[PDB]
Amino acid sequence: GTTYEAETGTTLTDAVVETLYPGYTGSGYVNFNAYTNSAIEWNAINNMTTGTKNVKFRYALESGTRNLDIYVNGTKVLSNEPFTETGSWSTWGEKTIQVAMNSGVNTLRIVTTGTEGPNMDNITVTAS
Ligand SMILES: [Ca+2]
Ligand SMILES: [Ca+2]
Repeated sequence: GTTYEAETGTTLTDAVVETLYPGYTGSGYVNFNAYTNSAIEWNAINNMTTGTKNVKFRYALESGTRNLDIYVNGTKVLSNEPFTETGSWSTWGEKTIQVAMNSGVNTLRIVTTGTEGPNMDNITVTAS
């Protein structure tokens, strides 16, 4: 698998890099600021093969469920995917989705749709 930090190699839309809550990997995590249309886009996810991939998000969410649209290569492939609470802003949980990606370089973008977002540490991409 390959781990891609949320805070580096990404384009942020109404979302900022923060370090307030400890336990993140790399240099920080991404805090989504807007309830709708905050986004993190990974511009350079690089895969060995075309097929189903496990994308495992490491994130924190004190309480409640926050839903995100998920796009792969500009196309929306998940609609309001639920991210459930970890219990505390310094409890970093994991959520794994299964999505199709191509071999070579891909984009992945996650977007708030009404419930804002979890604080997003990183993703790890492995072949399913
Ligand atoms: Ca936020
Ligand atoms: Ca991070």
